[PDB]
Amino acid sequence: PKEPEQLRKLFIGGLSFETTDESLRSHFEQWGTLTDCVVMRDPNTKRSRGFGFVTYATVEEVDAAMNARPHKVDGRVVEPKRAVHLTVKKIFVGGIKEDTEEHHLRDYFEQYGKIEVIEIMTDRGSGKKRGFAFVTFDDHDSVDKIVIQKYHTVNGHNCEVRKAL
Ligand SMILES: Cn1cc(C(N)=O)c(C(F)F)n1
Repeated sequence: PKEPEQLRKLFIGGLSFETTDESLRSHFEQWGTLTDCVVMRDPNTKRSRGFGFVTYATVEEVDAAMNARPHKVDGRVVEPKRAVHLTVKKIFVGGIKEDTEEHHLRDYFEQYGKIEVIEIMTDRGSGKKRGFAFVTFDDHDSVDKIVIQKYHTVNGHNCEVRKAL
């Protein structure tokens, strides 16, 4: 069956006020089938609110659109984000215990995005591993993909992953 619609939507901020449902659709249809595409407008003036949303038929199409950023739509670089926004580039990874190392976290998380920092947390007094880590990516979409998954398995551990700061 189909992925939930919420996970197939992209909120597009920073639109040109000249962008229309039709021009937004013509642009974003390059990366997949769009089941919905709307520019938000003022109810009285019909002047654009400068943002809108598109709904793809599949999550893989959302991924393709995000991987094709930056998007210049009607002459303006826009800001697409997956639907709920707390936009951050860093995650907390908990439940990794004492045997999880940098390469375990890198080999898994590098498939969500480009990693800039991996910080495996150690005890200030003893140096022993505390069983959690932070991963910083170059871009927020990695984190957005990560936190919507129900499960993360790293080094055989069932991990708790959340947005950090
Ligand atoms: C400066 N900066 C870059 C990003 C990004 N590419 O994802 C963010 C975050 F807020 F979305 N901040």
